[PDB]
Amino acid sequence: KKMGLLVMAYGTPYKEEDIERYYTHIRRGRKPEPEMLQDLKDRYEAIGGISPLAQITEQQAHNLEQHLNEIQDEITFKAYIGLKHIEPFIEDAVAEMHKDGITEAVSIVLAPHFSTFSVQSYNKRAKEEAEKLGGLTITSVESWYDEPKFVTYWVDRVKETYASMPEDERENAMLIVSACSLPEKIKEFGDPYPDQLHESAKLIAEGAGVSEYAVGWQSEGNTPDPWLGPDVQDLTRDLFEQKGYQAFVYVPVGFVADHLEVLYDNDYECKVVTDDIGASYYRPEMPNAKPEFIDALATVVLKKLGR
Ligand SMILES: Cc1c2[nH]c(c1CCC(=O)O)/C=c1\[nH]/c(c(C)c1CCC(=O)O)=C\c1[nH]c(c(S(=O)(=O)O)c1C)/C=c1\[nH]/c(c(S(=O)(=O)O)c1C)=C\2
Ligand SMILES: [Mg+2]
Repeated sequence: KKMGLLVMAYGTPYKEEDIERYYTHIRRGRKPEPEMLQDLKDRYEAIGGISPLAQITEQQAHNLEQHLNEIQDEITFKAYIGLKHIEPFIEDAVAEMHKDGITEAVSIVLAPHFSTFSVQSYNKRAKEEAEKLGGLTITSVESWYDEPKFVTYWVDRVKETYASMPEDERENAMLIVSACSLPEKIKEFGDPYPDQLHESAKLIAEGAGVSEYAVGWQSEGNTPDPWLGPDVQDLTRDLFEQKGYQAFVYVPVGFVADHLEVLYDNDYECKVVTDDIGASYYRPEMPNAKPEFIDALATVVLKKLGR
């Protein structure tokens, strides 16, 4: 049995040549002004370049198809990447599947929390393009933050981080678990996105044994509408002022890979804030394409299919 494996993600530019069109796409067609563009470029430079980041999704999708075809023998999976904000787009991935003769696919988004703006939008764009082309069906994973193998990944890293600490810090530490902020209007549709982030943080804090943790949001866009808050920078400060913590540990659980939203908005922006206040900054390794994470994903996909 052959099945397409449609792996979807937000996307990151493969080359600097694409930073401009990437950002224009995110800004819903509004082209960056030259100084904004330069600012962006400088950020990617500071984190060591854009090229490494794109490759991680490629390796994630490839490892997942491989481990999927390794662990069972009734389905042969073939992976297709479809990205929201850069080529190959979701629609081009479905088009390729159809060309290769695929009639049934399973899709998964590389974002463990369901939202209307992210997961649902991707799943719908995929299904609508399958329907336009005819004779291809897609069953879509909606959320997987609660998969135990995925909780275990983050719990072990948090445990290792607290274990590595000075004794002084362990007893005066704060866990901040976060994901990408979205327009506050999502709550008009009862979007469970904020609740699922709360549940993630609890699952991970409790598995790690952590009584003190908070949920924050990051990497918000600039629009006239309110976005989900508090932002991690304001939360880190409010927390250092209701209780004066000495170490802050950041688990960007909404992100699966090293990209700008982590390497910059956490390791720079939040680290600017901890350094200032002389609390310590910790941020454990992102899952990227480590075996333990890909196994969790394979399990999510098989569970979805009824195995
Ligand atoms: C400048 C701009 C941005 N975003 C928009 C504008 C122009 C509209 C206006 O402000 O009047 C527009 C939208 N972004 C949206 C939505 C639903 C709109 C309205 C579209 C319309 O005009 O109908 C959603 C949205 N946006 C972003 C995401 S997320 O990454 O998935 O979280 C999502 C779901 C991301 C961003 N949007 C941004 C920026 S940035 O300030 O960094 O340049 C970012 C990082 C900026
Ligand atoms: Mg920002």
